[PDB]
Amino acid sequence: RQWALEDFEIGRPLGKGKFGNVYLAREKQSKFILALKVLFKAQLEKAGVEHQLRREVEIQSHLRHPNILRLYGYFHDATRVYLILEYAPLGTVYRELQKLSKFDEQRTATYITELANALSYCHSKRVIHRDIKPENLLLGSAGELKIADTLDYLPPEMIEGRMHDEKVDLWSLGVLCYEFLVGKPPFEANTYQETYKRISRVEFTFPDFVTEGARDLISRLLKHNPSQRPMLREVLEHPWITANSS
Ligand SMILES: CC(=O)N[C@H]1CCN(c2c(Cl)cnc3[nH]c(-c4cn(C)nc4C)nc23)C1
Repeated sequence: RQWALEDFEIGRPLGKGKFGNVYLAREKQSKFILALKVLFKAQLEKAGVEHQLRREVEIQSHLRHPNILRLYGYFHDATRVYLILEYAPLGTVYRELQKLSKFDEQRTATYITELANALSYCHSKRVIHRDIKPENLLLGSAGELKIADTLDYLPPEMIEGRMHDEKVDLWSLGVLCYEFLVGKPPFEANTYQETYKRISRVEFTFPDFVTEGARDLISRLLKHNPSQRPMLREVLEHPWITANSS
């Protein structure tokens, strides 16, 4: 049921990332194309993120959803840890955003609709990974979204140190929707300290080209008090979503 690094042909690099790169790979026996994530135990141990990692790993392994990057397996050698992941051929949403500068309401709503589903599944399954950047959002063959696995995407309750629950996801959707439409996250600043202040105060403005249908949803998502954020079902049922989703 386990493996080795001898069973893979390593291709081009896909990203630098965190504690090691990710390579395009191919299982020799089956010719299965996949993404191989490499992480150094030593570099892992220096931040001690070994329990949290393997905890995160074991759970994702059993998760099955179109909008979540499949994890097939894992193993280690001596100096590093290998993750066998679903290969998303169309890259990250962040790059597409970089190329397209910004998204239309059609693509945005469709993305948000895809995400809201995934988080609902993630919530029901009682799994939590709270923070979602476009850097960790991947695209499938059909252009479908893929969730894989930093202050700008954190909710006020998290940076303040207060308690938090499933409502922090709603915040993320709000930040992403805005960024998708504008090309910049709402609370972007040239300073960590300034971003912090703006998240805690919820200081943001809409560019003129943003429709009041989108302003509404975003405004209702980016509430400081988590209790006043809508349920996920409400997002999917939102008129601006329905009108522009796919
Ligand atoms: C450290 C870490 O998590 N790196 C992750 C980022 C996305 N990533 C991918 C993962 Cl985990 C799986 N498949 C990918 N495909 C791509 C890609 C990027 N471009 C520009 N074109 C393609 C195709 N990236 C991935 C590796």
